[PDB]
Amino acid sequence: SRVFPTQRDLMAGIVSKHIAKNMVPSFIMKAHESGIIHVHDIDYSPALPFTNCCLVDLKGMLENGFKLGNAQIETPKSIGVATAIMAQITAQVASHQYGGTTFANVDKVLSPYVKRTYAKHIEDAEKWQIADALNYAQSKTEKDVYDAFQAYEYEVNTLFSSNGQTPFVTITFGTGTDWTERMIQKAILKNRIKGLGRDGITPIFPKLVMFVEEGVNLYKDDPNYDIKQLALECASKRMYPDIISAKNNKAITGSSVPVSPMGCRSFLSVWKDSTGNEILDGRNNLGVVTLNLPRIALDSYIGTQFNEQKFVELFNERMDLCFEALMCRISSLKGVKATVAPILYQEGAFGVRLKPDDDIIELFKNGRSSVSLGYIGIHELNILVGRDIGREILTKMNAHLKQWTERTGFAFSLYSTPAENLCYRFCKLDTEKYGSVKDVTDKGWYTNSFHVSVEENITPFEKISREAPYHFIATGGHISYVELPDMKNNLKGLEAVWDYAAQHLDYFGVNMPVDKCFTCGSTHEMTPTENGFVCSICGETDPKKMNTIRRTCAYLGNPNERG
Amino acid sequence: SRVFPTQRDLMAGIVSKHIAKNMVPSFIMKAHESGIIHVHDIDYSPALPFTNCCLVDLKGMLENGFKLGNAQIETPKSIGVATAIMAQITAQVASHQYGGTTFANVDKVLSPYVKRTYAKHIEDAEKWQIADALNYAQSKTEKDVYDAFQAYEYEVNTLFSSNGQTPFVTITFGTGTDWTERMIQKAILKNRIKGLGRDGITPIFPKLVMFVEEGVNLYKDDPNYDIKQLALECASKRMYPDIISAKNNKAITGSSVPVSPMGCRSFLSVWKDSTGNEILDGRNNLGVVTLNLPRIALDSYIGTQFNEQKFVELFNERMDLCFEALMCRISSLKGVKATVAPILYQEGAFGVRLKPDDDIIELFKNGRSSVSLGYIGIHELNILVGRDIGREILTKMNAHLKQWTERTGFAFSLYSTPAENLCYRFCKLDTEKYGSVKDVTDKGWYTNSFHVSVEENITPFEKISREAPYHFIATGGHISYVELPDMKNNLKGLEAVWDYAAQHLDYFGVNMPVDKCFTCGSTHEMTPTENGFVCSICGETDPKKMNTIRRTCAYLGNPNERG
Ligand SMILES: Nc1ncnc2c1ncn2[C@H]1C[C@H](O)[C@@H](COP(=O)(O)OP(=O)(O)OP(=O)(O)O)O1
Ligand SMILES: Nc1ncnc2c1ncn2[C@H]1C[C@H](O)[C@@H](COP(=O)(O)OP(=O)(O)OP(=O)(O)O)O1
Ligand SMILES: [Fe+2]
Ligand SMILES: [Fe+2]
Ligand SMILES: [Mg+2]
Ligand SMILES: [Mg+2]
Repeated sequence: SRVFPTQRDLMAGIVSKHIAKNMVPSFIMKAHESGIIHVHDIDYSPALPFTNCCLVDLKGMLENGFKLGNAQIETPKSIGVATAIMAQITAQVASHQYGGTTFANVDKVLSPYVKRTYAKHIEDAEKWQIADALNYAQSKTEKDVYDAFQAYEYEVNTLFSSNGQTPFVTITFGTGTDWTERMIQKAILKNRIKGLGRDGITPIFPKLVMFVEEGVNLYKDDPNYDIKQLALECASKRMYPDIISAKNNKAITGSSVPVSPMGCRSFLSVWKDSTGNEILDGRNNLGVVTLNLPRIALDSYIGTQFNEQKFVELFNERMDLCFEALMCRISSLKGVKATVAPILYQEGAFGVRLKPDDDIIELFKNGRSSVSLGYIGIHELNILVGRDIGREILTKMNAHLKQWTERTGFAFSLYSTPAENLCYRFCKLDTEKYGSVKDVTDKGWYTNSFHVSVEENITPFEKISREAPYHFIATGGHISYVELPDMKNNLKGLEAVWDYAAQHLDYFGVNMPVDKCFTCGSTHEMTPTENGFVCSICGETDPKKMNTIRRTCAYLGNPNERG
Repeated sequence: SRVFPTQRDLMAGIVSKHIAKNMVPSFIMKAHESGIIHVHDIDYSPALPFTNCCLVDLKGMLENGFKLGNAQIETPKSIGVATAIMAQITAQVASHQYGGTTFANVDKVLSPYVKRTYAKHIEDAEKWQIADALNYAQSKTEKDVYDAFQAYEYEVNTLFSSNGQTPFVTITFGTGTDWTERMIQKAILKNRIKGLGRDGITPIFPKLVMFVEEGVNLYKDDPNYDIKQLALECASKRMYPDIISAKNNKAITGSSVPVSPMGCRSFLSVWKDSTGNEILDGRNNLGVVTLNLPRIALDSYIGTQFNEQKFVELFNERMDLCFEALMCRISSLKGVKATVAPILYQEGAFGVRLKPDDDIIELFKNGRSSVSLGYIGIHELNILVGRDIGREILTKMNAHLKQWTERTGFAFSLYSTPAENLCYRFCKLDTEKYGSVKDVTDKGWYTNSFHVSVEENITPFEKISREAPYHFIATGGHISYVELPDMKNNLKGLEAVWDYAAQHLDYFGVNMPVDKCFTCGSTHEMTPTENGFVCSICGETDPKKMNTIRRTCAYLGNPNERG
């Protein structure tokens, strides 16, 4: 935060909010200022025409050529070089949009390049007359690939985005059986288990999402079932990888192939080009405006009594407000040329190649890009109205969303905002007006989207069952977590929730304690002190002598830096 | 320029100049505003405590460990990984200072890591029972190293600094004979000749400076004389590498080892630590304030007549002004903690490891860091005063500089400002007051530092001879160029100027036409049109179908983007 690149970003942030204050209609800013809604990234958009997140079309760029910076890159002739260009792209893309960036199916996209490192090695055992032909190659290739993903793993943690930060990047895999594809998968997983750096700590990025599917990943007999096992190990030691149910995913998205989340959890919906092809990679999201659901209910109290009709009034009113807010920023996009971000619009990233002087707004119309109507705190809302209305209000929302899509041509969808930050702001702005409302603003924060309350006491299986239906309503983005104790040696139980989840819902992640004592090397849950974590079996307390990760909200982090 | 990262940098720039307007004493800003002096980087410093340029202590970082971003890196066990960490460091450092960044003697620093790629390969020909032991290794290692520097070459052109730009980076080599050291040298050189990207164009960065020295690089019998030959080829095809006379360099700097330039041409002077060791790597420069020499003379005209005494008055007056300006920004550095730029002050970069809460100002005191008093236009000055006073005014300047050093403890030195940009601004600000003064402001720009006028008509040998003495007066930074026609096949003549130069001066570069037609593949000087370059032997004119580089001022660039 005192670091230079950050100071600089901050400057551009202050200037941006200032310009926003002037571009955004007074009534929308007012609502944002007071917590009715929340216009995300007001420190980037609409001051400059940034977009949000995306699925980089890596196959397109690496396949054909592309210019990156000053280099007109050619197709990689080796695996290591591809995961380099990828780490470089990760950085450039992170610097031309204010949202997460995702490389979907690296196992399948990067496969060709393993097949080249192999070719190269076979032609080498054959040049130097080596005993084992097919055996040299295997080995060398297995290594080249581990190193290649160890490079990526590190480069994502050493390369900075223009705002002076590590790229928020997501890598997905799992639907590949070819030997090269399987090789990348174990490559990614072994590296993560290994840990980042000298002390093999749990990296916070890149996120790892593995698709699990019947006949590939989840049954004792399926081909990559061994991979599932390494995956369970990995997750029990570093949280990631999260898993996505290929079955429910396809069903919910409408795509014939599993849809990877752009960033944390923004899902695209199936879309086709002029020639009728389902396009996934290269597509993106235009932004997010989150609706403070609790605040709708609170604002519609008469005295200390909830008034149902008042709710129906403000709801419809705030629904329109949100549409006006989203449409505001989308319009700011008119006139903007491709000159604004070459790797996105001119070279491969967004899946097309626009001329410099082309408008960028057309590339997003008619459903290619998605737009987010975010919500939060279904729990506190229920408490305020007196009954679970979650499944249904979210549904009254898709209804509006559908009308919007039809009137504007933009593909709007229900997004369950991660709100690592918003969970506090809204509560705080609401507390400012309503004081400490029991069970609502009292705890200090709101529960994520449709998640069960933490303070509730259910069974992992019961929790996923209570949430699963939402994975089908809030299609724009969604995820479910369940808390388990150390599972390092109980992978069967861990695999039991994964299995149950992969059946009933879509995007799933299980977060359990992942700690490491540097002095004593204890992979056991440190016990919390009124002053941090303490090593049970070595008494270690100095924070610098340990790595303590916990996914308290959306990302992982050391909970000893917050209070 | 419409590109996002740049828009953002711009915002932070406007905010920074604004804050400077408030921090910098009115009289200094006034002088800057009017062209008497020129406070460089007012868009970074003093708004934030940035520093200028430096020699990264890569040996220190790679040797011991170091944290970069989130990764606690360990010593490279392979050559490719070292030139990766280097490309990553290049980026991080470029993002914590507003000046060039240099990696001195990559041949010697990176040597160990070639010796490891070799070890690894020998142990492999020995594991797979390969025919040629020492021969497999050689080959594999020779390749690993070419690839390693081809990665660096590219990564410097694809990685961005926080301001949305390719790092201004300099790589030096040449004083190494070990086989590994020689290997890096040819590695660097072959890659450059190869060209950047699909169309093998002349990269603009990283700059290449090779030290040439008797008994190593420049005589038919010396060991790396073959390298000199590849070097001459390289330079004739891509401008770089520039050369530095190890003999005169040591002499001028006082260092026992050739001193590499921080950035374009900022030379350090020999300095020692508490234990009496000459330290080079890790040292840096605090900044630059350039004095408009011509403007001193013009301002000291009485009517249309130059008045000598008036000159002596303003000169002494402006000399003090410059000192007050430099001291201004240096003071802004008091209080600043190491938390401001970890890779520089906490991890290896600046050669020491400060605690977070340590002040950074102490690290620069008592001569470790240099400070720049820049000057420009010795030619126009001569014309205004009526006689060459260059060698001597620069000398009256070192005198002041020496007093400053003694009063402040900071190591001030005469810097011959590159002024790729300033060469026009000063002239323009002066023209604003004196109209079009014959031979001075009339041409539109001022001649760099002590360089002979372009419009003059001398012999390469005569030009270097007229400049050489300045390489010994303006010790803070200096360089000489000479213009030659295509030399692609005349390396002996090219080597003749290099040889003559390496004898009489210090930092040398020869710029000749380096063009390439993409449609016809003609490495011949395109002939200039009132509308760009035209291919002689293929008539090609479309700019996109060619790469036309020319070092018109300090950097190389396509002269078809300016007018
Ligand atoms: N491509 C990379 N970019 C940045 N840091 C890297 C990269 N690859 C590895 N590192 C980090 C991790 C460790 O601190 C150290 C490892 O170097 P190195 O041992 O060469 O890696 P490696 O695992 O590919 O090789 P090996 O298996 O030979 O040890 O550098
Ligand atoms: N480390 C790197 N980072 C970014 N781009 C790179 C890197 N290495 C090479 N490139 C670019 C240059 C070309 O457009 C293309 C070359 O890929 P590749 O052919 O694998 O390089 P190479 O020269 O190391 O291998 P080879 O000798 O096998 O061709 O990618
Ligand atoms: Fe411990
Ligand atoms: Fe041509
Ligand atoms: Mg190649
Ligand atoms: Mg290693």
